[PDB]
Amino acid sequence: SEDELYRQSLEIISRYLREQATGAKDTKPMGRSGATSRKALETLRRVGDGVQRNHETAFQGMLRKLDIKNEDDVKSLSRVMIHVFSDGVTNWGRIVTLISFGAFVAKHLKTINQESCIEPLAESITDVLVRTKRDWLVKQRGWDGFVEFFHVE
Ligand SMILES: CCc1sc2ncnc(O[C@H](Cc3ccccc3)C(=O)O)c2c1-c1ccc(O)c(Cl)c1C
Repeated sequence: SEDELYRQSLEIISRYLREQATGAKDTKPMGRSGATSRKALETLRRVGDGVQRNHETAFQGMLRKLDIKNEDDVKSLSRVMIHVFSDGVTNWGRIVTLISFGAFVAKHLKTINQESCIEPLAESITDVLVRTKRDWLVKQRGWDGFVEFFHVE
């Protein structure tokens, strides 16, 4: 390990996807750099819930096409996310879209009773994000950049 950006990202994304899936806002110390992580999760809830509601029909359309029923379908989803997300341009708009669609897929995994796929989905989203966009995330100040961009405080 010794990759704080990856650790901080996995924690924010895992927590968001897990609470969207179940409705429960999980309690833990938020590791290192907790204030920023906390503000990032709060922001992600606001903006991510907005994306899912505003683009519900697009998201439902994509989910139907992907035909997700198991961990096998989640691995094939990560390859889709690399082509769609990584080949396209880089900004917080697309990063929130990616994470938001993750949360939408996580809600579906719970309703089809395959909630053991949620934590792997989270890891796969984090890996796509941090592995393909590392130098952009570092230049924008990571999750401090996120919080600053939405002018929250
Ligand atoms: C695997 C699906 C992914 S991962 C990802 N990561 C970042 N952006 C995405 O889409 C946006 C465009 C967008 C903004 C808001 C709602 C839906 C679309 C973009 O490419 O800029 C996507 C998409 C995606 C692409 C095309 C689509 O029709 C749908 Cl429904 C989605 C969910």
